[PDB]
Amino acid sequence: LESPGFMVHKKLKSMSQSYGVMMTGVPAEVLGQMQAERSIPSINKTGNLKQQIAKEVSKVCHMMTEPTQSCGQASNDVCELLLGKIEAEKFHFTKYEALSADGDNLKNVLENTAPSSTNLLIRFEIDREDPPIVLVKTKNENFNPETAVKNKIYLLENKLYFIDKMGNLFNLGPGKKKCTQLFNAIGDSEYSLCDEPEKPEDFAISEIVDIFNEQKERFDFWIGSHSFTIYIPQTLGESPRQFYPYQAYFGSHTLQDWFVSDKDEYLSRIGIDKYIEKLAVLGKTTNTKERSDIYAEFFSKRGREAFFCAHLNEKRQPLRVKFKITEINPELALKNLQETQEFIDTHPGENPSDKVENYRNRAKLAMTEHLESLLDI
Repeated sequence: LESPGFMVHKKLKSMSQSYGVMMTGVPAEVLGQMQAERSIPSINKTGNLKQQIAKEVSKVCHMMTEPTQSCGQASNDVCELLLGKIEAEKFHFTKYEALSADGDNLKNVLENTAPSSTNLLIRFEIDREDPPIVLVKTKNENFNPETAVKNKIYLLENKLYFIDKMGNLFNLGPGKKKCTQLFNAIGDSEYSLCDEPEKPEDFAISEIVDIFNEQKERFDFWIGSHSFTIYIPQTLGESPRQFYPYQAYFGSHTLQDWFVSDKDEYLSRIGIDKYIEKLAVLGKTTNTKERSDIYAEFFSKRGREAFFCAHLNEKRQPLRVKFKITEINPELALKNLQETQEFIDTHPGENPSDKVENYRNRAKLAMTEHLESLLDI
């Protein structure tokens, strides 16, 4: 006997293992048309249209068969199944809460809920602190704020700008005489913002770093790094409470790969408390080795834990762990899972893999035709 809440997990996992991308419930023709519209800006109207259409369809079709599911898309898919559209939107505008340094605030919410009578969905976001590291000196001409590389400081003859991660332009304060003074004290080669100054150039770069650091408050250097959810279904009786983490990782594995690999069950055995503690260590530590190892253990494709964050992929920047939590109505979630299953059942195909191939073919056809129509082929 399994609680309805657990059946939500069992059906979600099984369906994802079998049907992969069809999980979204988006009709193949809609998906293909969205891919076509996404490709349109890449197609130069002056050029060979038939050729570029064939190239864009091939790119997208390659990606269908590669791990190109973002972690946020997987989380949004889990939230919509379990919550339904209206409540998942509400959940999206709920504010994230920062995990306390030991994860007490999260554990407390779990201890304040009865394992028998509640079904919990937690959504996590991991941010990394990514301040600028390079100063670019440039003339006013050839400096265009719309096209310039984000997350850098730019020194002009008359201005000192910081473009942040969003491409927002921040004037850092100095007047024209201060900037023209700084412009001339530096040489001809981008320059580092991270390194006892001796050359007159070293003192001007050091000035710009001080100017920048004074107003750190104006800026947000944190950037989303990873996203995942955890589902904690209601238990039966005195059965111990169990969690399951769900995720995709763009470029490494999809949510289907996750579930096929059973890493959700593998991490589940760690226990929700020991899992929260390690998340808290991940956000609190200053140790790169410890940061990389926890990150790889929790978030890598199964079997790559030893090198996912090794060498160049070391997590050398401070991380931050945020969460939001809601309750789940299992019968609503089961209704949504069943509606998605009926959507899947309508695709021709004897095996799940046949239906996925049917879906992909239909998306490709729909993209080709929409791209031809839009470009008038």
